[PDB]
Amino acid sequence: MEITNVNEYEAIAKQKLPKMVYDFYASGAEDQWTLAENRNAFSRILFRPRILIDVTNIDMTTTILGFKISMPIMIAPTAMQKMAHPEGEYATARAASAAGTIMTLSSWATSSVEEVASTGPGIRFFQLYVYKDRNVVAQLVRRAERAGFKAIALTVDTPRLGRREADIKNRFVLPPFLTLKNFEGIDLGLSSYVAGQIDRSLSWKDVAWLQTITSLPILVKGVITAEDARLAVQHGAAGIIVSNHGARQLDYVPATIMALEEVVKAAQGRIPVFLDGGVRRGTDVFKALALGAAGVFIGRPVVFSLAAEGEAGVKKVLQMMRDEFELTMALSGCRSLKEISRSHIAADWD
Amino acid sequence: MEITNVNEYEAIAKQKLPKMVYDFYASGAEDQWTLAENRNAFSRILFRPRILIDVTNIDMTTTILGFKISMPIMIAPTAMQKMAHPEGEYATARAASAAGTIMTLSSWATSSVEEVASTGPGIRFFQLYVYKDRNVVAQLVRRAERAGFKAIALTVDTPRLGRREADIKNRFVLPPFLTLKNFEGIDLGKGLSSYVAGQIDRSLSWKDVAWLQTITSLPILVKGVITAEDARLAVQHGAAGIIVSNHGARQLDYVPATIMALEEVVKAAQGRIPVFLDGGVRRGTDVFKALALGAAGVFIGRPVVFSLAAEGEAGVKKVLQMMRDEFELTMALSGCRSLKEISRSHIAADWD
Ligand SMILES: Cc1cc2nc3c(=O)[nH]c(=O)nc-3n(C[C@H](O)[C@H](O)[C@H](O)COP(=O)(O)O)c2cc1C
Repeated sequence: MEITNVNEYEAIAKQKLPKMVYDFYASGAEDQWTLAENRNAFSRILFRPRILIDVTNIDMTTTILGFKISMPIMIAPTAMQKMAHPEGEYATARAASAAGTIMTLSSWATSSVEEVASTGPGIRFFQLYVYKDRNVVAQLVRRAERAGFKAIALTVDTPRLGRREADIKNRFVLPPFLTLKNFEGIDLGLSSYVAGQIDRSLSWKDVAWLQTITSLPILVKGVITAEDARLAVQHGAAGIIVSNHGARQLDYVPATIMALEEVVKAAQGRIPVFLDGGVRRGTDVFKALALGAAGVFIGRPVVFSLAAEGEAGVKKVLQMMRDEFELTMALSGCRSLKEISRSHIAADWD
Repeated sequence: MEITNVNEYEAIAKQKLPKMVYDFYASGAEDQWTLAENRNAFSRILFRPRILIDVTNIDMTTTILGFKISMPIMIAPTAMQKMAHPEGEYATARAASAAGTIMTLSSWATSSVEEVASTGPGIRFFQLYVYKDRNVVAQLVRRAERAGFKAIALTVDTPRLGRREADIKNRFVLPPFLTLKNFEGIDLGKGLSSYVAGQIDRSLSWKDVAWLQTITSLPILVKGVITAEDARLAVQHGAAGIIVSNHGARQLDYVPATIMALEEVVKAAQGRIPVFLDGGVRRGTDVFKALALGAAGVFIGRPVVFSLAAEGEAGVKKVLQMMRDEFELTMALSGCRSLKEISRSHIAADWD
């Protein structure tokens, strides 16, 4: 018994919630292509432990944009799960302290910006989108603040949505007793309005154009090819993370991996590098974490455990990686990310 | 050698600011009749001491909306006060914070809600300013999220805004460099200074008042009342706290003085919710009165700006200790040990 295997939640799930509905969380838009390698490329790349490492003091817990987090296994902009909950989403809140790190969510993530965090003194990372005008966007500046909802990040990839006809192929709408609780009281109603943001304003013309607008940081997400990404660096925001909707948006997109050093090279340091690929067993997250990482990005993973174990639920998960990967860390020795290296990780591709 | 008069400032900080600045802060609607009827108004309420009592200790200490604002005087949301010392809004939050009260800022702010809050730990409110299309509002309202602006001073008296002469002769040049970083620049999607002078909804109603509620909690106040027809109306429509006002006598003139118009506004909504009048108030002598009429706590405007503009974070920091250190004479000499023992039982007022 007990919770050991990460995808132990995967069976249970089948018989824990509605399909139509869950079809919003984990679901790969397009050809099931990118969710495969996402659980298979680091499952591909190996590591050869460094030998006889004396240990006393270890850095699992680390200084990032200030703070020394135990496990920076930060999330990623989430979405639509109140029909996957009783007492709330202050779970992933009370978690970013228990299983402390970067809490990141979305506006579809139907929680009240102030309410979820009703458990603690930490910072926060908002889900953006270049919403179909600026009465829709721009105003994100007007929310996710320093002394509050800390850092920003403009989604430099999406201006339409990945069509995975799971829920799409049936009768879905949404829980009556809900809306997009974040966007709610708007220039609405809160039925269709919010979707009408889909427009291809794919330019930096409205990116650095915004830095003179916000005082808040901007980990502009979605940067899977330094080949316009050098430009996502030549022009841009901050901590620029490669991200393919979490193994989708266009299932056939390569896993967020390959762009790892291909962008950490066409950007390096500067305004940071990251990757959004699925990393369930507390090793997988480690892989990319060496070859091109700073925190430990997620979102939906906690979505089984966000869906079936409450506040705690998600907390343990990050531990499923903080315990897990620290095992790794101290196992093959290394006690900080600087001593962490490439030729120790037995990567197939170099 | 040190000089004390809580407005001896007005005139010094008058010579410190460019015409436009002083007049932007020192105006009133057209004839400005109610400007002096904002001060010579409290003079029509005669005191009424009680004597031979224990005054070793007193008590300014409050709790407005479940908030102990250190002392009963608060700050009212003045527009760009960064023009009047490039810091303003920013150093007012820190000033009040050290002063333990509220630092209330408007949407017409120089420093944004992102920007000011870096000042750190302390109680503060933010004035809502509903606009034509409510997508930008909706997001501003939820900006002061679990950052903490506690309430929202929704300003019900500013659809078409008051005709303060001055401005439109010495045509108010919104200082090229300097910006209203609270929106700073929005647009739908196809500007600053006149974006803000490019947005608002002249049809704000108790139906919009409805909507605002499903987009938040943050105790929605009623800013801009001087009658009891919109007072009982104010409890009729779910809320707490009122911000009875004239708008620094900036929206409409010849409309009663906050103090004078007060009795009917408090007396109307009884025990439902507490009222706070932000206007006229420049001494604890006269501050006392408001609290006597039934307005549990009061905000402050102009007096707070002719201080930053005058002398930095020390400016307002006397505007508050001079103010606070003036309610400990008033409460003392009238026989009171704290707010509990005040009330208009304890006085006399001209009209009556
Ligand atoms: C420069 C200036 C701009 C103002 N703009 C606003 C505003 O944006 N909205 C609002 O409700 N109050 C505004 N106020 C008025 C106050 O919030 C407050 O009612 C007033 O200044 C208190 O009057 P007193 O100055 O005699 O204390 C303005 C006042 C001044 C001095």
